[PDB]
Amino acid sequence: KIRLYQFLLDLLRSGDMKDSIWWVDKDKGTFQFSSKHKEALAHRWGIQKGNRKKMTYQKMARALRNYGKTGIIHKTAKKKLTYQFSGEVLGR
DNA sequence: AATAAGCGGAATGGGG
DNA sequence: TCCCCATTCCGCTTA
Repeated sequence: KIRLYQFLLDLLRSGDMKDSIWWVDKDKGTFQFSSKHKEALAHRWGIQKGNRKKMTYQKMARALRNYGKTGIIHKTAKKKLTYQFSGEVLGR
């Protein structure tokens, strides 16, 4: 099954949900979710995974928090809804 | 207060 | 057995 970080990177590459997620500084790998439209993207993640319950942005962000220890995705300090993929994730 | 977001331990569920 | 990769629950803190 697709991993969360790959789902998000794929969305950014395809542009399919541009009103829910966007690059802030693509060369640095920083991206941000829409305050008003992030739930639609979270719903899509849960449906793609076949999860039992409806996915919420809060639960998806709880999964993102686990990537901070490994560095796969870091949450940008002093910003809201903003994250940064590692260089390794971006190298494909 | 109302609303949003951050934080994150812990329990539970996936698929090896 | 026991790690992977989340998901779900719960509740306190900060804005």
